[PDB]
Amino acid sequence: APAGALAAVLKHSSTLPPESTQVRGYDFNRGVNYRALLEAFGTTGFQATNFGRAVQQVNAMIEKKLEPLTSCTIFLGYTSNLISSGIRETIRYLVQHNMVDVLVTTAGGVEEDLIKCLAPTYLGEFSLRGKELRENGINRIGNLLVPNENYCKFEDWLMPILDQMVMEQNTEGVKWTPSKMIARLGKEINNPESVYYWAQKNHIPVFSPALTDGSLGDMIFFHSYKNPGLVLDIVEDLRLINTQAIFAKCTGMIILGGGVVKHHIANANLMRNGADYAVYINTAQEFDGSDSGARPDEAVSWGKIRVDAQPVKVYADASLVFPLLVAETFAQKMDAFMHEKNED
Amino acid sequence: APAGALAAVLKHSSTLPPESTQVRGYDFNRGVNYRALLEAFGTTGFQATNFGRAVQQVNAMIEKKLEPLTSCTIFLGYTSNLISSGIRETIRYLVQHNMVDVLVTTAGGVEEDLIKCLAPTYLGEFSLRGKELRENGINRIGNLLVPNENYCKFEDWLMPILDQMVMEQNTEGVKWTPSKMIARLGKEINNPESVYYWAQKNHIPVFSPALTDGSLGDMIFFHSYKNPGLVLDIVEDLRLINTQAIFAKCTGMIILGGGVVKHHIANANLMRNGADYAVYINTAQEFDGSDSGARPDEAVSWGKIRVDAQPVKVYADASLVFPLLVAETFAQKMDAFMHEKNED
Amino acid sequence: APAGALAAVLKHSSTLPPESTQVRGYDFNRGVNYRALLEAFGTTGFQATNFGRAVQQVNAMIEKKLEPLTSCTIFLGYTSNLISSGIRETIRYLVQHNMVDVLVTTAGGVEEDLIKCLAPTYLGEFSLRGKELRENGINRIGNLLVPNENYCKFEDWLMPILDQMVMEQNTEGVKWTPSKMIARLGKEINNPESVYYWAQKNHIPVFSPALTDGSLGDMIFFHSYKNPGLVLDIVEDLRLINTQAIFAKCTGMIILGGGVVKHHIANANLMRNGADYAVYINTAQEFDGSDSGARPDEAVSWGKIRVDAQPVKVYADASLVFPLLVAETFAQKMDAFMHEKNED
Amino acid sequence: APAGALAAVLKHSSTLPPESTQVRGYDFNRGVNYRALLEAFGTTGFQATNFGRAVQQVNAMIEKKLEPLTSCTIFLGYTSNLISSGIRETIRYLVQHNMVDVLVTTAGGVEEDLIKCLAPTYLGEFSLRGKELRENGINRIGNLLVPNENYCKFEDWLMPILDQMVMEQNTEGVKWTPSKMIARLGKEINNPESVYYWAQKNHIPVFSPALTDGSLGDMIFFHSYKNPGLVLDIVEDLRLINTQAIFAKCTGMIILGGGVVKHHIANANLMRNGADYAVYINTAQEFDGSDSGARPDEAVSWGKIRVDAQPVKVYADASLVFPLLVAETFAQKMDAFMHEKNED
Ligand SMILES: NC(=O)c1ccc[n+]([C@@H]2O[C@H](COP(=O)([O-])OP(=O)(O)OC[C@H]3O[C@@H](n4cnc5c(N)ncnc54)[C@H](O)[C@@H]3O)[C@@H](O)[C@H]2O)c1
Ligand SMILES: NC(=O)c1ccc[n+]([C@@H]2O[C@H](COP(=O)([O-])OP(=O)(O)OC[C@H]3O[C@@H](n4cnc5c(N)ncnc54)[C@H](O)[C@@H]3O)[C@@H](O)[C@H]2O)c1
Ligand SMILES: NC(=O)c1ccc[n+]([C@@H]2O[C@H](COP(=O)([O-])OP(=O)(O)OC[C@H]3O[C@@H](n4cnc5c(N)ncnc54)[C@H](O)[C@@H]3O)[C@@H](O)[C@H]2O)c1
Ligand SMILES: NC(=O)c1ccc[n+]([C@@H]2O[C@H](COP(=O)([O-])OP(=O)(O)OC[C@H]3O[C@@H](n4cnc5c(N)ncnc54)[C@H](O)[C@@H]3O)[C@@H](O)[C@H]2O)c1
Repeated sequence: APAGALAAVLKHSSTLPPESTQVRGYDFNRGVNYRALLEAFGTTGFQATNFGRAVQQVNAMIEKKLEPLTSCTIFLGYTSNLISSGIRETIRYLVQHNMVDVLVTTAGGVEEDLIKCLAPTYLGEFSLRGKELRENGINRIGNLLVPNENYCKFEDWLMPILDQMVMEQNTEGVKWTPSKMIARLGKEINNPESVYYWAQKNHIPVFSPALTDGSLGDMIFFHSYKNPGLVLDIVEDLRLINTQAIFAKCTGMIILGGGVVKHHIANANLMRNGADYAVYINTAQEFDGSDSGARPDEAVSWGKIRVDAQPVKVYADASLVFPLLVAETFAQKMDAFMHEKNED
Repeated sequence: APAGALAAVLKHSSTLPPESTQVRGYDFNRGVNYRALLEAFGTTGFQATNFGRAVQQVNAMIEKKLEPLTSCTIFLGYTSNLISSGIRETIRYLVQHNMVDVLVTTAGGVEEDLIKCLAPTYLGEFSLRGKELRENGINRIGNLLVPNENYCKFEDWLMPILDQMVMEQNTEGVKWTPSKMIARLGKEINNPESVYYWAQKNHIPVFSPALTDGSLGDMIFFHSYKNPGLVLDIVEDLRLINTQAIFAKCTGMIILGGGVVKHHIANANLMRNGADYAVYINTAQEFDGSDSGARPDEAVSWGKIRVDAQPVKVYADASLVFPLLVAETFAQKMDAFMHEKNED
Repeated sequence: APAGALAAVLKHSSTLPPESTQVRGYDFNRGVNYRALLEAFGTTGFQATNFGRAVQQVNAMIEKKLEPLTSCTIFLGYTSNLISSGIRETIRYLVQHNMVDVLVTTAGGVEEDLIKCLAPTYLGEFSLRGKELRENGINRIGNLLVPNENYCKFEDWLMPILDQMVMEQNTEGVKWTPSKMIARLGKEINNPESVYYWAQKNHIPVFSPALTDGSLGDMIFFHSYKNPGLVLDIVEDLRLINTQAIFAKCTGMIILGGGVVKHHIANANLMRNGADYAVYINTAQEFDGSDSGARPDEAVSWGKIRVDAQPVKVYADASLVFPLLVAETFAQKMDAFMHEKNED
Repeated sequence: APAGALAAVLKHSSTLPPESTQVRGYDFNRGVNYRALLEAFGTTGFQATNFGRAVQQVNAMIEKKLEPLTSCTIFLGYTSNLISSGIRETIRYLVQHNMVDVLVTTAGGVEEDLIKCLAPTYLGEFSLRGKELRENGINRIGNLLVPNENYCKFEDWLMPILDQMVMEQNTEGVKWTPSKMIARLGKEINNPESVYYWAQKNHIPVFSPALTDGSLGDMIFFHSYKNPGLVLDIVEDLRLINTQAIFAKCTGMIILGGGVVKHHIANANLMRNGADYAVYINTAQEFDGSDSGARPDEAVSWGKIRVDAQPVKVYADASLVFPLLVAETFAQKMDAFMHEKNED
């Protein structure tokens, strides 16, 4: 056998350092111990390991937070479609129990939470044809379906509130911004199944710079014809979110998906020289030079994440991962949260 | 041989209809005929075919447009990172020659165009480490590098303009919105290498609902301390873009990337019951239920694209595809555009 | 407000049919009921729903199978890297308990199972640099590390077996094929942590057409110098796998990843006019025209999946999903499997 | 304005080194200079830059090669679907002009080249439904269509050759392997539109370890019933490809797609301690720990690519990129290749 070929393939190696963790997956011969099965992800490799790490990093934020400012200001960001999904329940739970501090989502993430209190979203298929669906008035979101009548009901619900908002603006001197509007819609919906009803109740601000990009915008638009004048200033909202990071004793970022939501939270944290913790769960890739697909390490170069931080990105659809992440972090600490509220 | 196995594999088929196009790639034995090579993409299959179709659909918008309203209002949308890239040149060219009608980009897409007139962006590597880059003040965007001193120069340039903007607001009664601001920055830069200098010159509105999500926002934020009061209303901008679609004789959508940009243009077109043409070039996928990754057919179900339209999505990085698309469409019709301006 | 704009956005819709399932996510207010949490995935949307469906379809195969042929011949296919990961444990479990009938993996999927009995694989990072790793003799697989000394130990272990294999070929008249070789390596390893030790014990054939593409191949190659003559015929293996599908009373396909593995199983099932069940968990996409990324519906057009079947593809990294899928299917039916073996 | 916020955002940076290349895209004001437009990709950023680099690295292999061994042994690997596409023409061109040295493709990549000489492949749509297509006997490959009658014609063509192959094996003592078989099919087809007709003519070996995974396999399978005995040994083929790398004065790897093809070529090059050049064009991603999606740097850690080499991966669909890459490399050097053949 050729010497050079042998030497290249049979290259010797020393042993790995003692601290080295072995790849080992869950052993079903033990039966189904879910907690152990979930912890086993950490040593399974690839994204499972990243999920194992995410759990560890979210638990660090929490522990830190449990040490009105708190010991750690957690920013929760999520894309609109995630509110279209069942993750709406997951998010509402965190908000309901005051487990997070700031929320940021896109227009869809706001409106669809309120509309779900008016009518449901249904399961459909990615393959459903647009033409046939349009002829029936059915809007498709992935493999989900939103009957257009939901938006017609949304209008009936929203319009009178918009009458009042423009009224307050012009007589009571109210300066509306996306966050202020969202807090108002949340109080109006007055439904415990709503994320914004709880955010409003627990004084958790919700930022959404492009609140006009969706149904709410459609309604504001049509309403402006009979009632012009409504102003939504995004500048004051910039101030609000930014000072939230600046005056934080410590920060953690939990971001599902990318886009404006991901960037907005990271930019707020740049104001304090970087977030202390960061866990992302998104499907975007770096190859196209996009922000959405950028690895956390890129954020480090900008100063958005502390150089000493240990950000974690799980490359996966958050509809499958977020509830598992919550099961092993926030849901395990319920009693701990209640404790700080003097309820346990 | 088993009868059932044979029947299943050797299933007979009739011939395909006459109109059937054969898969055939460019034959280099002809030498390098670029135009023929590019047209050959249409019969190459996969995304090449989609590129072939995109060329056909963009040429349809144009031809239609060449029949102040025009015969076809073209909406050009692109993500921020694409302005970070060399596609800035491509986009400026279209805008400079009044080849498109409405532009929509995110905060980064605005600011980075102006900053590139102050200092350049450099080539780097995706692999460059955040820590080391941060210690040197270098911001990483994909495999591109933006020295932080660019932003320090941006501040020096921008601040005095912001002084004037708040001044005009409070004495001249100016109501600022993202589009109005962008048009002003474009006039101020006063540089032919700028996309917004030309947009401003050719009266092409630029919408960006979340203009606060970036450096401009950073600057507005800091500036608000010495000079509070600046208001950026996104509502009037909703009206402007929406009526652009509503009063269009016909519309075409050319969108690079996804996010707010993609959704905002499609929602404006919903106002007229759908765009007549739509060509997208983005890397997003549908599996996660995201808007960005949604196939054009999903837009059809919403009414954003006409049922009779023939939208085309090229799954590719637009930095590699957009200049080819422009070479075969807009760039081939230069004389035709000049003609309508009475210059040829 | 413009009539046409209103009509387009406020389009009425009838209600969805009664059979319509509402999107609803798990409610953590119930505490952490893992089983309920996992079932809730079905109504969460996007890939979670696809996971919910996958569970249903894998449970259908099983139930059917529990009605030497069995009532349903299950083909389990997986890529090499999945054996590098902790999914090696998951796969061994299924094989150990005779829960599946045919296995198909690539060269890496075979060799790395045996080597893990000689030395472990470690956790590393995707970011680890090739140069530095090579200078230390460490091979990188994703965020996993395989010290090259593992392969040096592999050689010491394998060589004497190869001496015997060529010997048997030439004196005992043995006709070697990948499956026969794999069964032999499995008996030789004689370790209960091995997938192939169990496959061999439970008479579960393992197909791997390109068994030469890896370390085993490296070793066969070097060994052929001192001992030429070894022949690995892939034709007889084609016959074996094909008749497995042809003479099956019913078939189900569980495929993790794509490539040869995915195609080989689907082609075997074409021999019986299609698989009755098919569940895939892979990250590939259709846009590039690849087999790996092809949706199950494409397989239907070929006759690889029955038109009446209900294939399910979960777009996700199987290291995170496969153990959950096993927890809710095979692991829930342990007693049922033991029953058919007259052990419960 | 908060001092800490200012300092974090307005962090100063020194200038980048002189050797720093500025991001600048093609300027269409110059008109359409295709060559310049293509070179401009190098400074456009993201994958365009990677394409610019790919061109540079493929031109380096060539130049080196132009200095029966040659000064650089180029391995060309491509997935099956790429032969289904128009890239079949591109590949045949390189092979026809003896521009590459070794080819490696999967079963589909072999058979579909031959079948295209019997009947064409057509353009279809990714959206075409499997059921309806199956009822008509039409096989779908991405947005391409292969009427099943093509395979029925394939059988008529192939069978008599298989009769002869088994005959030669048993009387003439021929030891068949995938490469030997492919060379024979190539001579039999006797058509200049065929990749394998030319490979056979120019003595360019074609490796395909899993040649049984497709139609050829289907035919071998059925044929084995009337004529059993055919043996396809993959071991000798391992030797052939491996020594090709071992005895090369220098090597370059051009790989389209991933899977067995990509790994097989890289493993052959490990035998000489690594390839000197490597250019990949594939859509796979690293997150799932797959080989296909592994960055070239991972190959460096294994010793498959020389530490001093400069591998390049273009993240894109090769149907759109490969013809451009060929236009700027091989096609520009036609006269140079003819020269070494004493024809110019
Ligand atoms: N339901 C909807 O999708 C909906 C409804 C109304 C309006 N809109 C508008 O669309 C625009 C764009 O939407 P967006 O900014 O929320 O993001 P998006 O939906 O466009 O997604 C941005 C990125 O987030 C990631 N992502 C999405 N879903 C994910 C998931 N399930 N798991 C992991 N990663 C995921 C993807 O990588 C994607 O590239 C917004 O302005 C929004 O208001 C969307
Ligand atoms: N240069 C930057 O990336 C930059 C700079 C400053 C601020 N920001 C902010 O980041 C936020 C998100 O950025 P965004 O909304 O512009 O989008 P994004 O960069 O987050 O990308 C959204 C989607 O567009 C697609 N995409 C991106 N590049 C593409 C390309 N090269 N070719 C084809 N498809 C492509 C991807 O699929 C991605 O999922 C914005 O609010 C923005 O202002 C970004
Ligand atoms: N550990 C290794 O990666 C390894 C080791 C030795 C040899 N090899 C060789 O590499 C060649 C290619 O490997 P392969 O055919 O096994 O496939 P691959 O690893 O190249 O992957 C093929 C496709 O499977 C999918 N996939 C991979 N991991 C997945 C996961 N974690 N979850 C969901 N989907 C996933 C991806 O979509 C990918 O496009 C083979 O011939 C093999 O023997 C690989
Ligand atoms: N036409 C076909 O697809 C076809 C036909 C018959 C048999 N098969 C069989 O399918 C099995 C798998 O096919 P394969 O190994 O050739 O690979 P594949 O088609 O499964 O693809 C493997 C990886 O290559 C990449 N890839 C594919 N097309 C690409 C492109 N257009 N541009 C850039 N990257 C691309 C993808 O990332 C994919 O993950 C093989 O054994 C093969 O014989 C395929």
